[PDB]
Amino acid sequence: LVPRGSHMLFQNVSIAGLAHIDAPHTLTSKEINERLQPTYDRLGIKTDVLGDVAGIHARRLWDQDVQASDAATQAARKALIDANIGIEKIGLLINTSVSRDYLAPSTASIVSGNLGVSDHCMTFDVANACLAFINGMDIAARMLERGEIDYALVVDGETANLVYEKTLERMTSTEEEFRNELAALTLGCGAAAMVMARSELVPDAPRYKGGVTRSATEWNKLDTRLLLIEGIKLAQKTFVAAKQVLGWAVEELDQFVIHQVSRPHTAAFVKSFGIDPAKVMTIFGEHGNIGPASVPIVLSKLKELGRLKKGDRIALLGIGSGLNCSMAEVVW
Amino acid sequence: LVPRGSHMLFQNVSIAGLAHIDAPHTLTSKEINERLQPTYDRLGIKTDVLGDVAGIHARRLWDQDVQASDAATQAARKALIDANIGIEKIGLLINTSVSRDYLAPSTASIVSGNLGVSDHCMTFDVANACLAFINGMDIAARMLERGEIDYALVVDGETANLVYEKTLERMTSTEEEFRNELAALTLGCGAAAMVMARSELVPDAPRYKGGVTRSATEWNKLDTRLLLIEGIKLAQKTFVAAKQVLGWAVEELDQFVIHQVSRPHTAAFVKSFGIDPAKVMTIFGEHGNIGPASVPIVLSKLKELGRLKKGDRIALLGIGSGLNCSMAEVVW
Ligand SMILES: C/C=C/C/C=C/CCC(=O)[C@@H](O)CC(N)=O
Ligand SMILES: C/C=C/C/C=C/CCC(=O)[C@@H](O)CC(N)=O
Ligand SMILES: [Mn+2]
Ligand SMILES: [Mn+2]
Repeated sequence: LVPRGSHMLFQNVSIAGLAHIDAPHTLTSKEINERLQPTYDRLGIKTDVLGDVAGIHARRLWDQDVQASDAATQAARKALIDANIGIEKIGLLINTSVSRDYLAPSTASIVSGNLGVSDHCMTFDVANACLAFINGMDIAARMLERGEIDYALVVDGETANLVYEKTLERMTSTEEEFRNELAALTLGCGAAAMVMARSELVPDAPRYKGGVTRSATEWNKLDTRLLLIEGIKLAQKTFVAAKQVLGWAVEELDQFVIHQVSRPHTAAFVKSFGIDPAKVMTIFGEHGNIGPASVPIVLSKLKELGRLKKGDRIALLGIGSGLNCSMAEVVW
Repeated sequence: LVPRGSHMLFQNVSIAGLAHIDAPHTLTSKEINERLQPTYDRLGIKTDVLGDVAGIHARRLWDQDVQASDAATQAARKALIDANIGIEKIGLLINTSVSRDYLAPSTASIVSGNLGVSDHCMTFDVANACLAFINGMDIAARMLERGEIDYALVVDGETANLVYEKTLERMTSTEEEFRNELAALTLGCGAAAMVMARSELVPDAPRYKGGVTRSATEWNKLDTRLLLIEGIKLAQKTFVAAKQVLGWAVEELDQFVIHQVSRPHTAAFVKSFGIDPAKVMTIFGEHGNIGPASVPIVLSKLKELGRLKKGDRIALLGIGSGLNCSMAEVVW
């Protein structure tokens, strides 16, 4: 009768399986810089912007012309293994990548066809910059909770190679334009997939509780000074919302799985919220920003390291273009 | 305890408001054909493929460089008026268009910012070719049903002008390639938006019951002979599913609001299912295929014509690239 925060949380939604794919090829910021040197020289800019301002030592790239759907499909096969279920069990497949094979059909229908889903399997893409994998989790969770389905896949493959190819070409003949282009050189490749399920079908798997979103769509035109200040302001509001629904206090969370934009942005965020940096696994310095796949890759890598115990409270969160901010909880 | 079809239907989800935007400019197939004549002549093809095979007399185009987000925003303003609510009430805004301003941020965040949504408003894009507006309705419905929100916007703006510009340029210097390009000349421009709400907040508005999806993702590579046969096979399965959940028999539905691909595809569909053509409003011959906006535009135009009575059972359905097929019901 009387609303309470906890009411909107999911009771019956679990994480059956989880996997990631590291893209194989290392591209160092040192090697990029040699290609950019002569235009560093010409513009008169003596600063290693990627290595010294962003904090990226390297990113991963695909070795071949991998489509988003291929990377997602690889990750999905691994996640099904992790969940020990066959594709016939999946009732929903949501693709959340920024990378996209086509305008139509959906990347999800391409991945679904690759995997061999059944005729009952609903499929579509969600796009929301860096936050879409959490949005896909929540969309799937609602359907699991209600019982419309028993198992869902949420998949995300990202490819940056053609971005890099083109960006590096376009900054080897203006400072204003050239500084805009440096930011694409912090992106990386990779994939992730998650099998979600109804909790009773999967007794004692990790629980997805759901979470909260706040937005500042007034800022949909985004600098980087401004992405940062407005982004932190938005996160603050969002943490209030998380307190009100999830009961969050920063000190009670065991791990923060955080979308990563750059070394200084992350530092600023963790400082502003008094987060312990030891609870913030980071892959940005050697993998770059994997867009919406960053959050589930980091979760999967935490899992694989044996970094988690039954009961551990894991915060999934990011700030995305929009601006949007989403915060959700997994209890391992 | 025992599942029944009706269980998954939404009980508490209504349609508060609905609007569409007709794009202003008429472009006749006669005028296109004069531009294509000399390449009709060169390839030796004497058939009016657009006028005589597709059945499109004209399509609507924008007069100016309208972005999808602008068209969606226009439609959304009209829908809020139709619902007699201000933007502050909206808790969710989903954009479903194929047309898209950017890779990031979402088109939805751009529309949200234009409208002035509150900081509590969740936003994202769903992409699923021609069926995404029904997918967006259902995603919103789940959140309305559970009470996470009270009012949602589902918006869709489409623009084909740059498609036309480029396609007409690219077929005025191979038959195989040229026939592939004729199909883009059946697309049209337009927009639609829908305000959904919790039924008690909106006593006696149209009810959204939800619906069903079946898929044939084996066919994500799609001819047109094959789009048709496999598409009808898929629709047949989907109608079985609709029977099992919604209780559908074709003769008990009052109106069929059907995504439209072409005159012969529609004819084939309606024949194959024994549908009465008088219950199938069509705008394709003068507006062309508006992609995922086609279904809500047709619904809105039915509304505006005074074509609906309290209690009327309206079938929303389409076949989309994937292949996917979705079928849902509104009770006016
Ligand atoms: C901590 C503050 C961060 C400011 C936000 C920047 C937006 C980041 C990006 O551009 C992408 O990496 C993620 C995204 N945009 O959705
Ligand atoms: C009635 C049979 C139809 C065959 C399906 C064709 C796909 C149609 C399209 O290409 C678009 O108009 C709609 C869509 N593809 O999602
Ligand atoms: Mn290599
Ligand atoms: Mn005009």
